[PDB]
Parts: sequence; C-alpha cells; structure tokens
Amino acid sequence: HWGYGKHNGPEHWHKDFPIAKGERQSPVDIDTHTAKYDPSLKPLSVSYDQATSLRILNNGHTFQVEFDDSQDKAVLKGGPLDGTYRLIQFHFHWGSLDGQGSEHTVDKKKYAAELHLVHWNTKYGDYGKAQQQPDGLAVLGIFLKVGSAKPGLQKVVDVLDSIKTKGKSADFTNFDPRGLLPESLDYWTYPGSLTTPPLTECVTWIVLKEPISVSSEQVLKFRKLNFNGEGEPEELMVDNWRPAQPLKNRQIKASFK
Ligand SMILES: CCOc1ccc2nc(S(N)(=O)=O)sc2c1
Ligand SMILES: [Zn+2]
Repeated sequence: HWGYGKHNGPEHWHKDFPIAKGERQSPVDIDTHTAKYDPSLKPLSVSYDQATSLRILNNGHTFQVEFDDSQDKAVLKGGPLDGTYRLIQFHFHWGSLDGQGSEHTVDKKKYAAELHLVHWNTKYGDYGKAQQQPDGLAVLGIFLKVGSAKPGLQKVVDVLDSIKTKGKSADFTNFDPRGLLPESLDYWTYPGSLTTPPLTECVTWIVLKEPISVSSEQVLKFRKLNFNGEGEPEELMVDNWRPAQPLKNRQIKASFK
C-alpha cells in the first residue's frame, strides 16, 4: 500500500491515515531561534549497558535492528520523560544524495540520514499497547552527516547485503547501540507522531543537537538496499523520509543554550 514513491508516498498517506493532517505530526523543522531553553529539563539518561540485540530486518520501508524488550535492559529516562521507556528497535531514514535524507531539519538544513531509536513507556506493559497512547513512545533522533566513518555503525553496514530485500532478516546479536551516539546528549524535544503510517500521535520526540559522522561508503551501502521483495523488480531503498510537517501550536524545547 503506502511507501515513498510518486504514487504511494507522503502526499498520499492521508487517504488511508487521516491523522496525517493532525495537530501533532512529525517530523518538523526545528527552528533553533524559536526553540525555548527549558532550565527545568533533565539530562537524558540513556542506559544501554545491558542491551540485547536479536535481529536485523528489512521491512520494505527501512531496516531495523530489534532488541529484547521483555525486561528492563536498555532504557531511556529523564529529559522530558516521566517514566521509563524501553528500547525495542532502531532504524534509519536516508536520501538518494548526501544533501537529503533526514526527517527532522534544523533551520531548514537536511542531513544525509536520521537514526531513530524507538522506546516504549513501560506503564503500558507492551510496545503494541504503548503505540495507542498519547505518551506511549519516546523516539531518540540522531542526525547523520557524511564525513569520517562511524566505527560503531560498521557491524550494521556489513550485514546489509544479507537483508537486501523486503522481508529478509538475519541474526544480529551483541550489537551495542552506544556506538551510534554522539559525544553530547544536548537535545530538542517536542510532542509528535510516528513519521510513517499509521502516523499515530503517540511520540515524545528527543532530537540530539550533535550529529554523528558516517562515511560516504557507509551511507552508500544503505542505498543498495531494496524496497522490493526478492524476485520483484528492483527499486533502491532511498529517500525513505517524510518531509517536515506543520508545527501548529507546538513549542520545541531545548535542553541547552
Ligand atoms: C508496530 C510498530 O509500528 C510502527 C509504525 C510506524 C513507526 N514510525 C516510527 S518513527 N519513524 O520512529 O516515527 S516507529 C514506528 C513503529
Ligand atoms: Zn523513523
């Protein structure tokens, strides 16, 4: 059904998913000159020491690395959040060229890609129930710019040939998502939505100010993935990002400046 092409891309999603035209859609442009420093926001607590990665999956829209979320292992807390949010997966959005690919923008700047670490609020007991609640999910967004390689990303890049096409998975154990973080945990935060269907308004977004650097070779390997399944016409998995949506009444808060 939905995807990222001319015929099924972001401009069409509202017909199956009317909340696409809602009041709290994501991503947004982060206007750094209107974001409000909030001295009461806490440092983020990213606690990934016990993370247990299990698998990597090409889901036809992105690839995702999934974790064991059946115990409090890898959790996000603090910052703007009230409870504890458990990591379930991360995935990326990227472009066909280094000058596009991120979902969020910063003063209209697009990055080459964006990493989303998806966490669910443990007060809701499971990820699927959390997806139905206004404060169900917290997604940590990290921009990727092209420059030096990110060594912590290479284990991911090297397995992508084994999941070229939609529906392929591979075991992916012992991956440490701490290797994908920038030095600083300074962030912006605002209330929003999933950026892909069903576009539910269930996300507290936490977008880090500092991008990570990845090499041109690393991002090129993302662009060799396919949206299609095996045996179908080849369609390169590129430009799997939703453009910025109207901010509406919302305020973006900053943890710094
Ligand atoms: C069953 C889980 O379903 C979904 C659907 C859409 C979706 N979008 C995001 S994002 N790009 O991080 O805002 S995470 C997510 C999970
Ligand atoms: Zn995403």
